[PDB]
Amino acid sequence: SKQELDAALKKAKELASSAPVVVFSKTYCGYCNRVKQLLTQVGASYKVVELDELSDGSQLQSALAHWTGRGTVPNVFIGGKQIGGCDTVVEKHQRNELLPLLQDAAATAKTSAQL
Amino acid sequence: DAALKKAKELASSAPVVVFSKTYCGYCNRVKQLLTQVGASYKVVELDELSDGSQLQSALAHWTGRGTVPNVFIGGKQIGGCDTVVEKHQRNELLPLLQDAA
Amino acid sequence: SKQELDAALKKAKELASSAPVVVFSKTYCGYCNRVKQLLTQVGASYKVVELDELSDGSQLQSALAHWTGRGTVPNVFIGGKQIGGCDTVVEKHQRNELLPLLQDAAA
Amino acid sequence: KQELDAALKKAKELASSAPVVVFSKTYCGYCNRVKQLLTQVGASYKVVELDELSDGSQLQSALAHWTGRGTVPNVFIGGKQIGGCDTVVEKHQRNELLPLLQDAAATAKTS
Ligand SMILES: N[C@@H](CCC(=O)N[C@@H](CS)C(=O)NCC(=O)O)C(=O)O
Ligand SMILES: N[C@@H](CCC(=O)N[C@@H](CS)C(=O)NCC(=O)O)C(=O)O
Ligand SMILES: N[C@@H](CCC(=O)N[C@@H](CS)C(=O)NCC(=O)O)C(=O)O
Ligand SMILES: N[C@@H](CCC(=O)N[C@@H](CS)C(=O)NCC(=O)O)C(=O)O
Ligand code: FES
Repeated sequence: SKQELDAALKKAKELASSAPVVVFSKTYCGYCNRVKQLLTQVGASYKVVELDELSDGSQLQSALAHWTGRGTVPNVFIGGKQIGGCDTVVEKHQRNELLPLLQDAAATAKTSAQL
Repeated sequence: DAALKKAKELASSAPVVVFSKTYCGYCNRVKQLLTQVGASYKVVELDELSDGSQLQSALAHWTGRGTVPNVFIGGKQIGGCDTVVEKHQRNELLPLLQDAA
Repeated sequence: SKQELDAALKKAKELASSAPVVVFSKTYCGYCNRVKQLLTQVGASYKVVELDELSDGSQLQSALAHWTGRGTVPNVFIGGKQIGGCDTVVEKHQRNELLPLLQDAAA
Repeated sequence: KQELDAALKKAKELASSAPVVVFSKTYCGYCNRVKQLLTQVGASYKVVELDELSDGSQLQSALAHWTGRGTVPNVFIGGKQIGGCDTVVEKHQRNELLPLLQDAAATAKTS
């Protein structure tokens, strides 16, 4: 469990930074679909990690719980930074804060320093 | 951190501690099971607390479980509804409870 | 097996009218919980049917889809009349239309 | 009662308006998956994005009354009901999908 708890945490962290936007999700969840709706509405591209379609989904989820303090889906990352869940994303949209998050993350990622 | 301290204190404040939400069917199931078998337990309903989401987040950080119920016996992490139900079917729950009492 | 579907429709109709407020639900669903929480906070009493806990749950949902136009959960009935899902109840309540319905399923 | 009868009629018309019709929502992962699969196997398909239509909700509700399916995608081949993303994917795994598409391709319009 030890070298394998480190493994799952390692894998979750990689996934979380693996795309400009990353949504940890379950295929059956409407809260997850609402986040997807809000991202699509703002014209963002994003990666979805459906945890229930992964054999290590369970372990990835508890790694996310330990790391982020959010053990529920959706668990949203923008530019590798923890955003929050569905309530969070709805709030960012409602206050017009979702677009700047996306654009600021993209600006940071564009043509980064080699050193 | 404040929430992490409160959560740990809470989890140890009785022989059995169930972190819960009033609307949760899985919490109801554990609660029903625990009282069937005659156990006394403390319940902390997170949805009735101002700091409830911080407390839940502390529990995720500490236990790796981000959902309710989150069940403790003798200050030790047991798990959720499924964990408790399935232990009890395979006779592992009454020992633990008796030991903690 | 249109008769597993007639049986499910029958069982569904009986369920829906078995209490003044009925919530077809799944135990794990946050949208279902949002409705349960709201009904409790307004002081209503409800019965819940957790479809994920029944062996004929999927058949009841098709029945509900065929019958009501809604195959998703939550599916909320007041006084035996289909009201809608989480969004509907929350919007109705925000327009003070939820309370009158709840009162009549008592009065 | 007049409104319910019309939306059912429109649903049924759209369902048969192309050799393959996918009732969809733009953000839905199952819809994305079903569209990628149909593309993969060379299907000619028309997508109806319910969230892009003001009567999307009534259309979805018509689809549920009629098909008993309350979710997107809702897929039709040759005017006939197939089901959702899981159903189409299972057809494909059974190699039943290409033959259904070839059947529907016998004539340009659905008979
Ligand atoms: N407040 C959270 C609620 C998220 C939530 O309740 N997620 C549920 C599903 S609807 C969940 O993850 N349950 C455990 C699981 O499905 O793994 C948010 O806004 O994202
Ligand atoms: N498999 C879990 C299911 C628990 C679960 O899904 N709980 C829901 C409440 S119904 C939850 O905590 N959802 C996220 C939330 O309410 O914050 C267990 O056996 O305990
Ligand atoms: N707009 C609906 C959302 C309902 C929804 O998306 N429900 C999901 C679960 S969180 C569902 O029933 N999915 C299909 C299924 O479980 O069979 C509402 O407001 O109630
Ligand atoms: N098992 C179904 C699942 C489809 C599904 O869950 N769709 C979600 C959208 S991603 C849905 O329709 N939710 C209710 C709604 O959008 O009204 C299939 O394979 O097609
Ligand atoms: S499941 Fe229904 S909301 Fe997550």
